Amino acid sequence: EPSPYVEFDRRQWRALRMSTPLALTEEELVGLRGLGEQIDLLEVEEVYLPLARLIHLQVAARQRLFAATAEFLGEPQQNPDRPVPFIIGVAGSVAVGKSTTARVLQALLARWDHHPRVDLVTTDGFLYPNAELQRRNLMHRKGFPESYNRRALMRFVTSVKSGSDYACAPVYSHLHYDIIPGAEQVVRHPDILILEGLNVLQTGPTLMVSDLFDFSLYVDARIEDIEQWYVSRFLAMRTTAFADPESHFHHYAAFSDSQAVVAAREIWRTINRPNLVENILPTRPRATLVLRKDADHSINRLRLRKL
Amino acid sequence: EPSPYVEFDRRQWRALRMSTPLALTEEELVGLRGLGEQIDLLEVEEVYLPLARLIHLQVAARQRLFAATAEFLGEPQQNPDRPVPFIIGVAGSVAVGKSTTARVLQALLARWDHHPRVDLVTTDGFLYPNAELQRRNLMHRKGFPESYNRRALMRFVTSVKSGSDYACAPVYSHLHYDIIPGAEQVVRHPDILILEGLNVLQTGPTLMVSDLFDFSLYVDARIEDIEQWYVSRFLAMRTTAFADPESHFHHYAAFSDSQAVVAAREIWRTINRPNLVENILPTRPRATLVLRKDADHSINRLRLRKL
Ligand SMILES: Nc1nc2c(ncn2[C@@H]2O[C@H](COP(=O)(O)OP(=O)(O)O)[C@@H](O)[C@H]2O)c(=O)[nH]1
Ligand SMILES: Nc1nc2c(ncn2[C@@H]2O[C@H](COP(=O)(O)OP(=O)(O)O)[C@@H](O)[C@H]2O)c(=O)[nH]1
Ligand SMILES: [Cl-]
Ligand SMILES: [Cl-]
Ligand SMILES: [Cl-]
Ligand SMILES: [Cl-]
Ligand SMILES: [Cl-]
Ligand SMILES: [Cl-]
Repeated sequence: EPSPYVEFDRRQWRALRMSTPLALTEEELVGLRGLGEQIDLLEVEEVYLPLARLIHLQVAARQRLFAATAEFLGEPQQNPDRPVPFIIGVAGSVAVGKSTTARVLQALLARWDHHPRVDLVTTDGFLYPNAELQRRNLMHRKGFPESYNRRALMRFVTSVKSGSDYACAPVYSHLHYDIIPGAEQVVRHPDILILEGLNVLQTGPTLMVSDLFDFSLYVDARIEDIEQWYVSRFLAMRTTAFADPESHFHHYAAFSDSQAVVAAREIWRTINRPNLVENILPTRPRATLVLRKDADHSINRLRLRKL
Repeated sequence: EPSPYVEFDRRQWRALRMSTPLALTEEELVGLRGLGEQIDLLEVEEVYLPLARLIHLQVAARQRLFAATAEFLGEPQQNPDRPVPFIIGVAGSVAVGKSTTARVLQALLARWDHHPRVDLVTTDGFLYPNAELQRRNLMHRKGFPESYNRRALMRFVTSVKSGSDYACAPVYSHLHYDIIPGAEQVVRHPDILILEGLNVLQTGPTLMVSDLFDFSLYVDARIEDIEQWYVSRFLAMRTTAFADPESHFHHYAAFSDSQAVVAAREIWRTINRPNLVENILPTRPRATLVLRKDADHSINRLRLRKL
């Protein structure tokens, strides 16, 4: 009974680092870490660095493939100041640390030998604005597939991978809880685009951004642990984000420990968890690499797709 | 507004033949042609031969990619008497000629310079037997996704692509209208496996054979034309297949032209068409190459995925 997958533990996996340089200081690592995330240089060393190696092995390999098609079409051939952008998806639950995995990966990859333009975009920017969600009645399904402008998102990534000189994404503000009027993120023919979001690995009756990925990561953990991380970060944000008077959730700053646990649980129960079960987890099987975290946020197992 | 696709017409496309040899005689082409199919050597020349070229460009390119991963894993490295099998999917409606496109392609590819072992398997063999369909109440959804043992099918293709020495598929008989007791098709580490079926490009909450494809074809035509081909082949089979007294549909041999048109229409309406609309067509957007046929079965346009 064979498998498209091979499973590792951290021991097996860290061996695959080989010679790979560590280009990141502890101060630099700190600026990439999100609230509640526990990544240290050791984890960067034994987990992210084999990963960065595998990826770099594959950027080269994946180029041969667009070369083959261009050759077939009798095409000019790729000027090497402009190869076909490598697209990396990063998926998983709210509160699972996608954010941190993606910023760390971006950092590691920009410190490779040409200094590649490595852009990072979250699908937050492609949420429908609140007014448009209100109209669709989805103000309580923010993060579900249908709360996104998937067409706009597909246009964006398609534009980039097809060699456009610039592409624009809108920009979301967690604080204001909405898309920002007039804000844009401009991506300019990067060598590597990392696209980070809940649902980026979804599939469906139309071509989607998952179909454009040259590599993808799914950041995994036990559902009970992720709820714990989510509730616990909710309590912590009473004195970071919710403390701001502009915070859309400023009213939560005052809640007691237990009032807050109640609130955070009800949101996990009504939104983030059903989304995780119904939409996100069903995409796990396609990910090139699943990074399984233990209750302490520590990546301890990995599942690679060999097929 | 760019696109993952590039569209051709037969003119544009036939130019991409370059030097490619034509290794097939008219007698040989005839034995690959299914009832009602109109393929001539010219179509093989201007349509199939560019296709065989593109594919062969990609077998090489796609090998670099499993090489990259094996290198990463610090693995032995592929002995060249046993590379990673290239998997080709062929999809589309009943009565659209998948059968013929796949047998022709198989033939063209086995006549390449090493003489590659090129196996061809239809998903017919992975239909649940009639007794098991009866029990599920699906005797009138033969061909719908749920009428297949998808697990068994995924095991089969996974086994092959992962380098197994042999793999077994069950075998379906159109005449007897069922899986054949005790029959097996044995596939032995081919260089190229072509997997042909209605739903082979489906996607879903688990890894599927579409996820293993290194290249895929969707054979397309206008829905009205495909119904015409289906009805018309139904009338023709009164004197070929239905004429056999063992034919499961022997009772149809007697029908008048118009009785037969009525019957064939009711089956198209109740089974094959809703399956085409609800399941098959929604997979078109993922195909590497769509081959669009005109009312005369002639492939006149093509849509390639460049991304
Ligand atoms: N201001 C604010 N920031 C939040 C809130 N929730 C999440 N964030 C920020 O959004 C980033 C993304 O978090 P999340 O959506 O859970 O994705 P994750 O990276 O997998 O944890 C996190 O680093 C948080 O800093 C919120 O309620 N208010
Ligand atoms: N004996 C028999 N053969 C059939 C029947 N329908 C289709 N076939 C055979 O099955 C092969 C597959 O046809 P179909 O399932 O429509 O796939 P296609 O290759 O895309 O036309 C065809 O070449 C026919 O020869 C049938 O009703 N009875
Ligand atoms: Cl989505
Ligand atoms: Cl998403
Ligand atoms: Cl809890
Ligand atoms: Cl299927
Ligand atoms: Cl199928
Ligand atoms: Cl008709």
